[PDB]
Amino acid sequence: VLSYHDSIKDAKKSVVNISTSKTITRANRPSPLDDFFNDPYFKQFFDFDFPQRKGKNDKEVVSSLGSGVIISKDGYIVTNNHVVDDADTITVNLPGSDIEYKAKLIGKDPKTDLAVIKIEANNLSAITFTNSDDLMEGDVVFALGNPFGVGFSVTSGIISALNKDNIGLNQYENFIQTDASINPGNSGGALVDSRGYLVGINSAILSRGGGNNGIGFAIPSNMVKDIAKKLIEKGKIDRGFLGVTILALQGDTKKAYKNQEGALITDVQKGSSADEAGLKRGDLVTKVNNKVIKSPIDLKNYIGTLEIGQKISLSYERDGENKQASFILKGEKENPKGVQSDLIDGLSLRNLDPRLKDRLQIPKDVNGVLVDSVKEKSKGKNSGFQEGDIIIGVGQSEIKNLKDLEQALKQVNKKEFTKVWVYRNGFATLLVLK
Amino acid sequence: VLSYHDSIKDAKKSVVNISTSKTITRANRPSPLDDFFNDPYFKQFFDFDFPQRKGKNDKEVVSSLGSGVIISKDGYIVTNNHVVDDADTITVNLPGSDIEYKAKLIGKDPKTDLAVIKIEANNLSAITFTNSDDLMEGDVVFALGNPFGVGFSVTSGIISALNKDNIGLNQYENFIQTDASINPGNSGGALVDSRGYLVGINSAILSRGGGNNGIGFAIPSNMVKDIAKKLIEKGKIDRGFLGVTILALQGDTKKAYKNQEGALITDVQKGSSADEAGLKRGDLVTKVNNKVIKSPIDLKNYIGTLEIGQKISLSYERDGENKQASFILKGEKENPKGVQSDLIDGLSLRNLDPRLKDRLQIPKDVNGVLVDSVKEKSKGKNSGFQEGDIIIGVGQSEIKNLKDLEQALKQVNKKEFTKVWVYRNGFATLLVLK
Amino acid sequence: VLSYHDSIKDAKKSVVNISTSKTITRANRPSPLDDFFNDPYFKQFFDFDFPQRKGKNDKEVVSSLGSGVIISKDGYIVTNNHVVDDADTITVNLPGSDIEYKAKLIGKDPKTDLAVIKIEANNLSAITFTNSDDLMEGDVVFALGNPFGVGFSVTSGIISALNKDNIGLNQYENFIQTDASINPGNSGGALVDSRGYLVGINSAILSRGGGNNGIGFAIPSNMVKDIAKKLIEKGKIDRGFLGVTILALQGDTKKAYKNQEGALITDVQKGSSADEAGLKRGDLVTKVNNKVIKSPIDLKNYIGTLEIGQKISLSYERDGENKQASFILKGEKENPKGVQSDLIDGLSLRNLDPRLKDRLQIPKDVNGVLVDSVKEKSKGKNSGFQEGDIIIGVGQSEIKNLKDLEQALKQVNKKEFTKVWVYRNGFATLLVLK
Repeated sequence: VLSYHDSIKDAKKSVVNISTSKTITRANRPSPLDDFFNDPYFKQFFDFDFPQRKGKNDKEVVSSLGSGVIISKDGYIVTNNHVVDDADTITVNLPGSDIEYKAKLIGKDPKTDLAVIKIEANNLSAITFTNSDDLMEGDVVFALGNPFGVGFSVTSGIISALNKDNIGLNQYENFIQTDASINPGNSGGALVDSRGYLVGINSAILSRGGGNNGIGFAIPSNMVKDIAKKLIEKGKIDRGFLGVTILALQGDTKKAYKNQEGALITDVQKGSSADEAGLKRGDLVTKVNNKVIKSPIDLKNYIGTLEIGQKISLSYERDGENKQASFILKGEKENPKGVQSDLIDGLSLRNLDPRLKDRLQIPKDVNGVLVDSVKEKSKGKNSGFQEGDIIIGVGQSEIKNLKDLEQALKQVNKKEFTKVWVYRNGFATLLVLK
Repeated sequence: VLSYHDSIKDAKKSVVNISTSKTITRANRPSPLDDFFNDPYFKQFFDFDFPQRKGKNDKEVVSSLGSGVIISKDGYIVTNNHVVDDADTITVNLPGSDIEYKAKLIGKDPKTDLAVIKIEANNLSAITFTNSDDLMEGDVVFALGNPFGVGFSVTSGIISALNKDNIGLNQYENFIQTDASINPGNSGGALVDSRGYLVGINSAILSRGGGNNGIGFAIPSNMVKDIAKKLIEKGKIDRGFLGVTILALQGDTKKAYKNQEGALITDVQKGSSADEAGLKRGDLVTKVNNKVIKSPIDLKNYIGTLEIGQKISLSYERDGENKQASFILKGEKENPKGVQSDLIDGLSLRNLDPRLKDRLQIPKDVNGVLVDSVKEKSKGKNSGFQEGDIIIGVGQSEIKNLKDLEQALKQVNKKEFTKVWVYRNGFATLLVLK
Repeated sequence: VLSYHDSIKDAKKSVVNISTSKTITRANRPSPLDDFFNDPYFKQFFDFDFPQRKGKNDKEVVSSLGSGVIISKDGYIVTNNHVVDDADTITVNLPGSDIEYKAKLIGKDPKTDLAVIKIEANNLSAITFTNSDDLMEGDVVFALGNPFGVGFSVTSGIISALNKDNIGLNQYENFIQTDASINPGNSGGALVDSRGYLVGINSAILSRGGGNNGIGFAIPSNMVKDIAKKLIEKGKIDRGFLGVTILALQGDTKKAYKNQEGALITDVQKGSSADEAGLKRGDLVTKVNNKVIKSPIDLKNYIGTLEIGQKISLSYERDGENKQASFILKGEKENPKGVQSDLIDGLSLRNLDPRLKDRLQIPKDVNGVLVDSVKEKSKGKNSGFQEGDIIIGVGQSEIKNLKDLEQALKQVNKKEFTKVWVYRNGFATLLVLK
């Protein structure tokens, strides 16, 4: 007979079930979903009244169930922090040895949502940690933990997606997808490859009944490697940022922003390291000295893997022109004021109640800002806006003064183009600014 | 590592994702269901507030999200018709080249629910369009497209049921069925064999919330291959009929109707191409010039795949002889009228309120139709019916006259046997009319 | 092509579909859930309005729908009891033969919820009954029958859990699990190995949507093998017991109760075949002559595969010493009463309201039981309990007299340690009795 138990024999020696007595399970508390209340038996079941009364799965209310992986022979375990929030007596149960000591939280971060914990025994297994990004889609894998109280279990699968954020279960995310039947209680148990080496970790699943419908998510194993090291070596993680807001370059933005390529600065968050290194609006982020940028979630989760105060000679372009300049890693809590202008670009413009005829007898249609002149480079002249125009609406939405221009012009480096409405000598026309 | 990415590889460049901008998304409007309503975040998620705001999945109410297949190098895409119903500005994402043109809707048919659509670029992919019906159950397949908007993501699995109607997603059906995980947004997307060739087109799934639960359905490629052609040729498909209600031959119906075999005409829609070809009731449809019949979904779907005014020399049998005249392909809209028979054949029956003693003083029990003669070949004569009985009942249901008699004696060829109740020279028997 | 249709050929030849017609479907009536209602179509769909009307799958209100297996060439089929509860006119549709007879129920046992039924024809197949316990996690299998009324469909998978109770669908349980997708109506249908031999029988599935979401459940084929012989033999099965209460030995029980290894008797159910074989409380059950015990679910389900009145020369131990004596298979309804001592072991206690100064005026903290002596072996003197104490409560719970004392000192053999509350000359201590 062919079986792939052969992974399953050793994989349990690393992948723990977790017993988790906590006086406060208030982070891993269910939200007001209309679930199997009114006849709640053993947790995460569905069946009717059956003879085995309470005791088997109950403690999840003033304790928690979960899974973890012992990363090193030092007996340091990893699991998801929602599983280990309020870490009093985080008892474990290792399938393949049945041992039941308290574990000692060494350190956590709720942003990456991850923890490292010393279990107090010796001759504890490590895990062959390998790289989550040698993967292709279609690669075979085994995903592991204790699903919904059955005991320790493993489901055979393939990858069906790579390196996915837009998920934000907490704050920093790069998930990889398998089709494998996995549940909560596999919360912190592993995803290994077909050779039984560590490639990601389970936490959560897109599905309708909490148990799998095709769409299991693992964290990267490379992510947890450096995350665990930072949670060991100071007992937490400490990020800054480049003090920024960011998007990806979109296809129509690209030609409109003169066919440079990288992540779109939306707004540089003033006087942070971005600004001081001379990054601006209409610029694009291209590369960290270790890591390549195209998207907003690239810088976010790369900085979810960098620490305080080190300088970074980051590469960036504007228009057609690259610089590499020197930026301190400066967070949201780290920013001291700065400049940007790129559809207010030599716009000499000012407030009105103008001194000419004739339109009508209401300020509604004539407060805004009047154009003194328009720089040749400004996307306005690309697009047919001229000196002696009057701006009344900016992205269809209307304005009364310079403040409410400069507020909508601070949202333009978030628009491929702008639907301005510009009154002239007599009529208001519609333009398409890029 | 063994990975069947190799299919995945070229199937993205044929199996499209759809930026289906249309202003009336109201033919695929969500049914009034208790889903994740009042607080739905991104469409087709389950989740509580995560850091990423709106801007990734929301457009599906003034657009749609889907998948399709470029069949020939013309760039003739096919997808579901319901994805493109009201087809205004249907623009594309071709996974792996990102080409955001609109496509011309060349034509759509809402009975099969499929449409042919020219994408206005070049070097656009064929697909290797093999037979769905050379498939057996257990054969290995991949399942393709974009599930719930996660982007282009594939699965692989096996066939667990074949060549099926009784699903009624539209008006013409013959789906084949896999375990592999597929959701909404794979709507119109491919099912390819282990070798990478098109054996079917995914349109729906038997699940409990739209994430796959082992039961996904793809239209056979061989039906889409003649659908797409009739829609390339004139922008629509025109289907006929034989003018004939139809069923499968049930098991006692074989032995009652003397051991013929074929699809059971339940009642002829009168004087049609069936009737003028000799097809009556008590008759069984066996074969179209090209296609073999035992059930009514055979004749239905074979007519689905044929167009008007041609003469089909179809074969049928009655009692114990098989005949071969010729039928026009004549619609429900097309049918002159007709002759019927069965359990009234050469019977002589007329109305009553009788002139003999005795019974009772209420008409409920004695109105009906009386029996002058019963033909010897007739089913009544198989089954305990006599001359000088009075029919009161025609299958546990009662009659006041010839009309409600001859109406149930139209429904007797929807029966294996009939429970007539028949008042005799003094008492009401009950009988078994094979 | 590689496909495992090879087993799917001869499996259908024994794995029946059933059209279980009876007037009383009132055991397999739906329970009040928010499953689909007010809008039903065909049973176990989810789908909106389809052009295939009532007639396909209504009947399971006034019939059952299920699966089974023809065991032997004698025509003897095996299925759930709940499928044939009130076996009126149990009609069959064996796939690939269609022989629409009634079957004759030979016998049933609701306890295992298993049947044996004769189908009344000739040349009927068998099934290759192999061992369910030469088995392992991860071996390849197939799961079979009628998944929601479709015909004969088969899925394929790997074993994900072994020999289990705590599922409780009836009264006796030793199920095995695989991921492979099975629905009610596979009720009574099979699980066969990768060579086509019978290893398991699916009854139900711990799903979220009633169709399989990952967690099917097969009673072992070596359990239904002898069950079937006891059902052929006489139409029913006869279960005794050994007239007892049992649990598995907990780890700190192990160490307190002197490091013996078996199933923990919790309370001997008094003058059974246990007590009159010398078996006591705090004695561990090690081996039945044919079946080795470590848990209660052992002895339960071994009784679940054993008949009346035979004498069973069973192994038990006390503290460090093994005995083997003989035990009749005596029911819950078969036991003359009784011998009982454990943390009352030499405890010479009596009722009080006691004649010394001073404490308080309310009886609430001084009614209880006074301790005249404590024998040296008592887990009391292992743990701090002395003579002249006063027991006021036994594991937090307060006692008023000898009767309430002894109710709780009967349940201590359901504990590893007890937190007795014992008043002394002036104060009350809490203790930890092992």
